[PDB]
Amino acid sequence: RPTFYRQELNKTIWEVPERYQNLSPVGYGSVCAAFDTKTGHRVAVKKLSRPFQSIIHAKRTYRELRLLKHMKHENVIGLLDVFTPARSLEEFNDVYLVTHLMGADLNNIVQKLTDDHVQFLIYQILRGLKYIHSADIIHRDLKPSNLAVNEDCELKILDFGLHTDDEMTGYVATRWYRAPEIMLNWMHYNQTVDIWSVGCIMAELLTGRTLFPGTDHIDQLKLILRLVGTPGAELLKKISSESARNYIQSLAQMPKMNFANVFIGANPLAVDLLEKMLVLDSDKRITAAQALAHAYFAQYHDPDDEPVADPYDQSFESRDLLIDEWKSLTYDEVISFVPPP
Ligand SMILES: [NH3+]Cc1ccccc1N1CCC(CO)CC1
Ligand SMILES: [NH3+]Cc1ccccc1N1CCC(CO)CC1
Ligand SMILES: [Cl-]
Ligand SMILES: [Cl-]
Ligand SMILES: [Cl-]
Ligand SMILES: [Cl-]
Ligand SMILES: [Cl-]
Ligand SMILES: [Cl-]
Ligand SMILES: [Mg+2]
Repeated sequence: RPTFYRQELNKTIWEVPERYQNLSPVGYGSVCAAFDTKTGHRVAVKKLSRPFQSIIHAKRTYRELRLLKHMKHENVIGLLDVFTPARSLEEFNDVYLVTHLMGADLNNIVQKLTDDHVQFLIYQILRGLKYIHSADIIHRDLKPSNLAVNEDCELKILDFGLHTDDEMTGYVATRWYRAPEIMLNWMHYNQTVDIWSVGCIMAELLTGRTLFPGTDHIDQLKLILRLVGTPGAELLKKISSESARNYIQSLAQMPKMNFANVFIGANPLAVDLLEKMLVLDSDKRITAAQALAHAYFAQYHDPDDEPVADPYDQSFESRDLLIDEWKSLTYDEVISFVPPP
């Protein structure tokens, strides 16, 4: 067990191992930047706020720790350390998570981007997604502010979806990248919702403009259906709510637009890929593994260097436990953590 030291920074007590120095507040928890003297990296240290206050919060704390401990891929955020100052389960109350400190996100770039930049950035998102989806994990919240990018144009996916009603209302970027079947609760969704988000991000890199900046859910749906067309009978059969089906059928029918006349002057191979991502019926969207083999990425695709994940057991999600049982499971995962090389 390392030696810990305590200090108050901006109304909160931080008790951390000596290896972490020069803590500086930066921003579910509070975050400080710090220098990790054991590894030489600048890191983000997050102190979770009230991690075990309710059953829902205790289970969410466990879910986040299990997910971050599993993610080991060049294009996905990983866990550098996790610690508690508690010496026993009986006094266990606080959880601290340590990751690499991220500078710019895709917004702080979306600069002057060549087609070669768009190829490389979208390739890396799909490479990370192939890995995430191979573990039957759905990210659910892909958008430019959840993508870290450095000076060398290298990219990492972060901030997995572990959002409320008010957060999704009105003219808000939190909703502009969401697939329509989850925005309006049409059906049980699956990993294909993430590919819809990649399509929205790719279109924005190519044009410099948000693809579907709706002023509310309904305005956004109208923008979407004007581009991709209104649904046919095949998709309508898959929407569970009779009211939602009734609303769809109240709209005048529209054909799918010509994407070459929307994305004027774009690489024809980029146009072709966008048509395969932005498909209304989620069953028919291209998958991440299929998209990596698309000719738009010929310059970067290497099927021997696009790895999949170890199997991931999510059976805990259907388990009904008490607060102190979720807390003990979390404690076990903190003390069994093994750092990366
Ligand atoms: N700067 C915008 C841009 C760059 C490249 C290709 C298309 C576009 N616009 C996208 C929106 C279109 C309106 O529907 C107008 C053109
Ligand atoms: N929001 C404008 C925009 C920005 C970039 C690229 C395409 C677009 N439109 C998206 C909406 C489409 C109809 O809804 C028309 C084209
Ligand atoms: Cl230490
Ligand atoms: Cl990382
Ligand atoms: Cl504690
Ligand atoms: Cl964003
Ligand atoms: Cl009609
Ligand atoms: Cl597992
Ligand atoms: Mg975020």
